Amino acid sequence: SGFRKMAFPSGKVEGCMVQVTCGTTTLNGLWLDDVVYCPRHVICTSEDMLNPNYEDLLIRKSNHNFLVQAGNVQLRVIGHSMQNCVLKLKVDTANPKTPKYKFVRIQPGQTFSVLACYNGSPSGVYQCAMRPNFTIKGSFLNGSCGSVGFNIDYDCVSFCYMHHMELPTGVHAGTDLEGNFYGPFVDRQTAQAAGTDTTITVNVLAWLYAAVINGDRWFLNRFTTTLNDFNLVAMKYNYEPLTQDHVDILGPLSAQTGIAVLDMCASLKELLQNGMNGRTILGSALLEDEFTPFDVVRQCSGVT
Amino acid sequence: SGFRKMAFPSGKVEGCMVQVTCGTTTLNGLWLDDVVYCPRHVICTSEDMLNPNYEDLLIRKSNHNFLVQAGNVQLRVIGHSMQNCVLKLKVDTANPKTPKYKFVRIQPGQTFSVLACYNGSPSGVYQCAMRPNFTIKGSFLNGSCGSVGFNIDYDCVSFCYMHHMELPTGVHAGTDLEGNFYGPFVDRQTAQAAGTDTTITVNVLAWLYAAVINGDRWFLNRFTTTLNDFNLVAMKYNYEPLTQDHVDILGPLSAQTGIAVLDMCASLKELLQNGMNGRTILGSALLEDEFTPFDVVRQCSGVT
Ligand SMILES: Cc1ccncc1NC(=O)C1(c2cccc(Cl)c2)CC1
Ligand SMILES: Cc1ccncc1NC(=O)C1(c2cccc(Cl)c2)CC1
Repeated sequence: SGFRKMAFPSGKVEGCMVQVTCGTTTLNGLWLDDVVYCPRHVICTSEDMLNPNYEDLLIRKSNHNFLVQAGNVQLRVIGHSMQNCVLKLKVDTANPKTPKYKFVRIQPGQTFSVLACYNGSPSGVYQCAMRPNFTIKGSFLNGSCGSVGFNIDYDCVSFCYMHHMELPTGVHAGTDLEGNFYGPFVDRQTAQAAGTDTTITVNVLAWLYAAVINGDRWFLNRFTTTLNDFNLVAMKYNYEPLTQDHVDILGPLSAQTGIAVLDMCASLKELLQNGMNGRTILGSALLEDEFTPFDVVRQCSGVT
Repeated sequence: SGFRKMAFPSGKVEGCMVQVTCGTTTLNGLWLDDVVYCPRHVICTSEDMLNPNYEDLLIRKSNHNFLVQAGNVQLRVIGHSMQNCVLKLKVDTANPKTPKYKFVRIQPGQTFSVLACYNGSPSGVYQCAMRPNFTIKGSFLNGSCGSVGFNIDYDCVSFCYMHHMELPTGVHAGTDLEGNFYGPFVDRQTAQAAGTDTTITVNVLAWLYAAVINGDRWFLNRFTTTLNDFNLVAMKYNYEPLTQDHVDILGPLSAQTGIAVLDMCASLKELLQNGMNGRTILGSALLEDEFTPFDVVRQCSGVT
């Protein structure tokens, strides 16, 4: 039936995007109820970004300095406050398009959709994973700050990410919706170390199960392994160590395919040690890790 | 800044999806104005699909046999007609969420977003290309028929695809919104030949320009080629022959990067003849062809 890097339908989030302008700077905001959320660096100029004192910069700002526009209508700002690295602008009107929502802080290795926006207008949607080093490999340009990451369960949107910064390496950093950065990052124009990244082992295994379900079975072999033997291979190839918690999460996929998790680990071990020999798996020439076991179950069952 | 396989924001299309049921069969429909569009095979049972006489099957059906539901509200069907492989159900209510739209028949090699749906409810969104052989490599299960492909320009949705069928090979076939199949396919449960597919050369080149813009430059070399010399390599590797029309379309990317199109062809020639030697380009270990030159310009400039 096929397998694609699928994002959630973005409609519920599109109806929340607004443009926030403070003096010279314009970025995106998320309008939920009567609050607009945006990166606090909207109050900076390029000269400030080198080492900003956000508290002092925000003191020079009043409610009337924040211009919030939803499509073409201007919102009236009646309160402003800084929570960690986000600003919360109280407006006099609740968003009539506010979906059922939650703010969640996702774990590294989990996936989410990003609705990239410019001037409060959506441009596109893509699926990605929060890397084990708390960076994301997105697609963002100047003006995209304030774009958010989310998951959708039934009718409830769980916002997990707000885009803030591009590291000098081209990878992306941002916060949860409480303004706490994922990783060691600070909202400052300084060179910042992103830790060593690893491949999300449980996600690669989940994707190997997706491949078997969709017919790509060439990599299945006559071997098995143990968690300890497999983890010696995972360490050499910079893969996250596999735990029984990971094996347990792969249980639904093992029950459906009839392939024991450690037998799939032995396929992955051989792929790590021998490569793909010029072959592909689900249209990829590398081991894909941005699909969780839940994503595989969801896509392979047709959950809406 | 990064480069991702980005889909259009699906909100405008989500508001058009409905569930259509005819007797035992349920699939998705697209509600635009007072017409609901869906695959005509909604009128078949499994016994009919082997060799259906759609004209005769549709004669046994009246307006009241088509159950159309938009979320939780029932639409009143007042007319029904078959146009090629699609049914058009006239309803007594115009969709209040109908966006500015057009029906377009896209060309092979062009890209579009798919909003996969089940029971009239969206599950996800992904970007894909209409293959040169008029198939699409999507992600669809039973119940996904009627899901549509589209492009968005400013505020206008151009619907180009309606999903109808999975070939025994696992690839997908469907129609334009006038119900004309792309390719030689017929809506019948018979083994059907999809032609030999080729790699979309102009899209690979566009993606190589996207890689240079985003820093991946290892593949650039000290060589050049000619259209005729390059096309001898394209034929051997099952790539579409490059024409001056393709070179002309790559003009904006050549002007921005300062790399002449034939110099980029020489990089592609060497990649075809030598492989990637275990290296990657924009996170891929293979040559990607599902990004048009327009897609690259759009993503790299931030068009909303
Ligand atoms: C230009 C760009 C591209 C992609 N994503 C984001 C950006 N923007 C940035 O990085 C900016 C910045 C600078 C330093 C630290 C922080 Cl928190 C933010 C706004 C200028
Ligand atoms: C089951 C499925 C999976 C993915 N995409 C689509 C489907 N559905 C089909 O192919 C069906 C069919 C059969 C033969 C010809 C035609 Cl036009 C349609 C409905 C049963």
